[PDB]
Amino acid sequence: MILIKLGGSVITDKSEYHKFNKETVSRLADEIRRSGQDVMVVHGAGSFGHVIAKKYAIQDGHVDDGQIPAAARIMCDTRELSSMVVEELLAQGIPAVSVAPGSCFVMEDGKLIVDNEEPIRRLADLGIMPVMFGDVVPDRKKGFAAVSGDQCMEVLCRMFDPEKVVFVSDIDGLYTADPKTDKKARLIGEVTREAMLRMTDRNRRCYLVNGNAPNRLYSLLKGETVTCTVAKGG
Amino acid sequence: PRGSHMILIKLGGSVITDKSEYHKFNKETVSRLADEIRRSGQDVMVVHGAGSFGHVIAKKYAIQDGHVDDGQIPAAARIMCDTRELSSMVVEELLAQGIPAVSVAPGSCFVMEDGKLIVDNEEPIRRLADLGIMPVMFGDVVPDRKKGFAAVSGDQCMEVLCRMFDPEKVVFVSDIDGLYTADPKTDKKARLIGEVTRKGVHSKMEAMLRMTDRNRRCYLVNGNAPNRLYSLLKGETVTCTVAKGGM
Ligand SMILES: Nc1ncnc2c1ncn2[C@@H]1O[C@H](COP(=O)(O)OP(=O)(O)O)[C@@H](O)[C@H]1O
Ligand SMILES: Nc1ncnc2c1ncn2[C@@H]1O[C@H](COP(=O)(O)OP(=O)(O)O)[C@@H](O)[C@H]1O
Ligand SMILES: CCCC/C(C)=C/COP(=O)(O)OP(=O)(O)O
Ligand SMILES: CCCC/C(C)=C/COP(=O)(O)O
Repeated sequence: MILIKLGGSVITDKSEYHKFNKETVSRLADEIRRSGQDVMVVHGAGSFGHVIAKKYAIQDGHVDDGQIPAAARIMCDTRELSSMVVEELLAQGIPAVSVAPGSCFVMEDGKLIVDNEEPIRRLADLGIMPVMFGDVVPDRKKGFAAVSGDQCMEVLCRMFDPEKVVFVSDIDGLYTADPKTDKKARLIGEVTREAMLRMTDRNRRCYLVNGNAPNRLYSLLKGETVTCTVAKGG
Repeated sequence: PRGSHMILIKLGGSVITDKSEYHKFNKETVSRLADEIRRSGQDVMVVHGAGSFGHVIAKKYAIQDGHVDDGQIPAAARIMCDTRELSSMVVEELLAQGIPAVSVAPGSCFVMEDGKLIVDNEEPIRRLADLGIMPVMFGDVVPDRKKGFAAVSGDQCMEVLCRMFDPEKVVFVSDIDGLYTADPKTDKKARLIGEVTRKGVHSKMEAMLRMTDRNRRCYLVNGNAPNRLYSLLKGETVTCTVAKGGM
């Protein structure tokens, strides 16, 4: 099994609120289907969550009552975005269903707690891929807290033990600095010296590939070599 | 428990969707129903059905029969996507009326067993309601502990939330003035049952009293009639079917 995260940087326009990149997700879902590999797809929120959370300081928790309608607005936006991603997967013959973390799990000390793993495992047993995503989750100490797609990878990595982990973003890989502001940073090949090291072991290798490059995710899922950042270690 | 003055409402699929055409959302009804809910000012928790967003495909692929062949797996995932997309449109109407709510799909967090919806983890639903974000459940394809997948109903989703929060009132919004002795669209001779107390109209009368006691009552009001849902929530008496007494 290969755990993939369709990051918000490719599936959405992180600078334009509520903007869905339909042609990108449609191509990425087609590349996943053409690879023929058993996968579990996660995706981020992008502008379907980050734009409103920053305006209302959702990352700070339940500060005042003015954040309650904004938190529900983000929750509705993330669930709406997941429907569009699932629609692209269903059109490519990939049964999947949206699993909102804010509707089934809780958060505490910055971690997503999965007290009941049965329905998620039963969904994967039916061939209907459970699709978690970045969302606002009820917090046990801060009222509510935001979970990212990265932690959803960490939770699903320890639960299903995938053979490979893939992070899909709008960058060819990890650089020494921001490649959009610093145009001198080099592409870092290996990683042994982010959180890609917490989901790798003896054989599991984490990858960071550019979803904006066509057929790059397809070749990476097929075992061929592509431009990316590979992580290894314990 | 906590919701001492809560009113439990079902926006049935016959009034929020057009069950004659697949994947059709009644925009003006849900917008009017949500506005009627807001104008009442009562603390409420909304559940809705699937209607044409689930019944059309479930009948064609026999989802009620369970996982018999692999051909129903893409059909089940399509129903789950349709019910989630419909729940977004309902929540989108509640957010416009100033009522913070979030979709809580049962098929993505719960399991079923021989027709019974199992809710082992009550923390997320209880935490959302306490925060002010109304958890919204609905009919959906739910993984079954024996039959692969099963179909949960909006009526069944209310039975879980009624025993979870112990609400003060229960309202069932449908496309009918109330419970009749027969089908009102077929039997032009059937009469309306005003009060349901002591005795498939037998199973329908028995289902309403299961969510009633000495104080809490169950109502079956018409959602296609404007201002009818708003009048009941404030305490006015309208054309409906009330269940009182409990069991
Ligand atoms: N050292 C770095 N290497 C690569 N990208 C970086 C680096 N530092 C900052 N970035 C920025 O982070 C962005 C990718 O992260 P992000 O878009 O948040 O991931 P996600 O796909 O989860 O949205 C890139 O657009 C890039 O501009
Ligand atoms: N005894 C009865 N009394 C009232 N309506 C009935 C009866 N038997 C069948 N019906 C039919 O059931 C329909 C509503 O049921 P349904 O749409 O399943 O409820 P909901 O959509 O709220 O789940 C009505 O259109 C009505 O014609
Ligand atoms: C305080 C954040 C609130 C917004 C939110 C739910 C974000 C999801 O996290 P995430 O998956 O990393 O988004 P993205 O990096 O893929 O765009
Ligand atoms: C899961 C299969 C689809 C049928 C369904 C959702 C029935 C329950 O909806 P409803 O009767 O409107 O409450």
